[PDB]
Amino acid sequence: AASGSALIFDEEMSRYKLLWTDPACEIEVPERLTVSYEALRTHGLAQRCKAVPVRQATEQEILLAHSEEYLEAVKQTPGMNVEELMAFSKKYNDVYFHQNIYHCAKLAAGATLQLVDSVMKREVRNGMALVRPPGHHSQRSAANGFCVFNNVAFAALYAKKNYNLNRILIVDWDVHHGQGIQYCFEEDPSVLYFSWHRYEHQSFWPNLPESDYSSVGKGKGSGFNINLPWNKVGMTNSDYLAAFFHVLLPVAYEFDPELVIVSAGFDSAIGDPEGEMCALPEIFAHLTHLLMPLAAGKMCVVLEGGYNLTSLGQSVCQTVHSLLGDPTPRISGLGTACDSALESIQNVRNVQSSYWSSFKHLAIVWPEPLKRMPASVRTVVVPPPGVELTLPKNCQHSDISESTAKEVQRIRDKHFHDLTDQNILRSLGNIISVLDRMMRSDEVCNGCVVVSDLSVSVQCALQHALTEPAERVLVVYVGDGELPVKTNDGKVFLVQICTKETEDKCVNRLTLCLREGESLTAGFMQALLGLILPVAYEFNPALVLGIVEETTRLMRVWGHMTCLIQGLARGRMLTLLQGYDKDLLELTVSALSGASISPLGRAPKPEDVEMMEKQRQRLQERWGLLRCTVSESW
Ligand SMILES: [N][C][C][C][N][C][C][C][C][C][B+]([O])([O])[O]
Ligand SMILES: [K+]
Ligand SMILES: [K+]
Ligand SMILES: [Zn+2]
Repeated sequence: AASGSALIFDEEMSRYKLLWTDPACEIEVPERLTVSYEALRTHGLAQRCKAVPVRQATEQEILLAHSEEYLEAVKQTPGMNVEELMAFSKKYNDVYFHQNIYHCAKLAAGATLQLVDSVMKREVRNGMALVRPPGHHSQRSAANGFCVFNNVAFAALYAKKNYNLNRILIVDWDVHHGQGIQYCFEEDPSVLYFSWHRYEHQSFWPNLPESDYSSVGKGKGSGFNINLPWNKVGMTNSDYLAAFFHVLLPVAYEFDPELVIVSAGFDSAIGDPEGEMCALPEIFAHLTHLLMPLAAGKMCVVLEGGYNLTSLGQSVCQTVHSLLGDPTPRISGLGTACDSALESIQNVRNVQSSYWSSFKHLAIVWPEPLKRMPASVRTVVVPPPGVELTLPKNCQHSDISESTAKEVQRIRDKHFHDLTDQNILRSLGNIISVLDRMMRSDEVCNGCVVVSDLSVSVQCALQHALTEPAERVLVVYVGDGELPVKTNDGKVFLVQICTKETEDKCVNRLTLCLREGESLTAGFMQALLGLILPVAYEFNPALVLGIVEETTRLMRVWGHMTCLIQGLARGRMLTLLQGYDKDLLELTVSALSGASISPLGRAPKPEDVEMMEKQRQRLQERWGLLRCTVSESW
């Protein structure tokens, strides 16, 4: 029922700045705020987001994560001259104070709480706050690393108290370690904290042993703190997505959070002087997109770092774009993570194996991003004739025109001479016309068509896709038969989920024979996050073809599959379901349209996880993004 996204911002938070020479804080400028908000307005994104006003965080809220002694000291900074602010700032590590910074710090915190209440009251689906100062270095009795009050720490504690939540996920993709957040929830198993960060074997600020992968949390909350230390600069999109597919997402989906909060620092993006990483601004479109199936989309993005003003504006727009549900950009050039990334991926999964099921079995210029825009109508639905269905506001039906109708006639005489059934012939007329509207017309994004004959339906859908043209087509098929899909020219990759064990010799095919049982859904999510998504992302298809046979435990997982796989091919996925299932049809259309996805809530069987790692053994040499260990030098 929730809909819309909140952009919380105020130009007042850009009215404090550094007043003395200090190279350790020159980069933290108020223009960070003004540049990103105007980039949002230039690209029409701010106008599409509900503008919730900012608040001052009350004293009682500040005390949720900070001591009275520290709050009292900061409260005295508006009365200091610059000499007294200099002396106050040198008592902390890499942070300056301003006559207005206490004022803005309360606003940055209140803005985060305004976002939390807007999302938890269902007044919006999600949102982002553009705050300054940052927060994730702030500690209970200390300002640290440009941070005065831990904004993200407030949101989790605030959401814990006023909405009695049991599970909150904090994802810190800033290039720095959010040690303030880790310290505050170290023993809290209700707030699962994840942060990747430039570590460089503890030689990069803040130079803490606790920033390493060793720190899994303390006491009752052990295994609820996950650090992924980057030990080399120049991390790429492949490293960031390997981090998601093989660490964060497996843990995040077993945790099943009731709310997601993102410490969104964009100093991890290309060209940032502080992070010195190499991920493109488009990567945050996918980091955002891959998280939105969690907690029914309840996601609050809070700004932290990001200092290259061009790199910063581009990354902000890519995040709000995916927040609004716009199609994701195709990511080209994906491959294996570097050896150093694979080394830290390896170590985190090993130490976390005591706590998380998906691991237990182990025991400077760049191009400007292409324009992103929602389709005129996102999803087109073709139910059987005479079946009227209630459809969301961005979903239509079908009206085959003369030229499309002649194409099915040409196809019939060539490959289907005996095909006389006029019901199949209408399905092929729709398949072509919606594919025509998805690929070339750009007015439609995706679509879903109910079919009668599976064999004929797949050929026309796939063959008409390749000549339109579609450089690559990923085919995801839930069924047991064989399909008219040739997988040798490197143009097609086939994912098959079946009930019969089968051997695969082609390295462009991935068959998963998952054991039938209660285990089915937990094992499917592991193969989705750890095998299907990494391969599909490296493949970079131009189109996704979903096929479901009539012979039903797909209901639980098919929604997240449809939502997550829409990160590929700019979200242009056409689904063919054999036979009419009102619930199944309404589920895919709901997921294809960009609606909220209902959550899941065990652990899989070793018979299945072994089948999956053998698939990984068989394919990771070709598809390096599958790798979760360092390759062995011969
Ligand atoms: N170029 C010199 C900066 C060095 N001082 C530490 C940076 C703290 C980072 C804060 B944040 O990016 O997490 O917001
Ligand atoms: K981080
Ligand atoms: K924790
Ligand atoms: Zn940072």
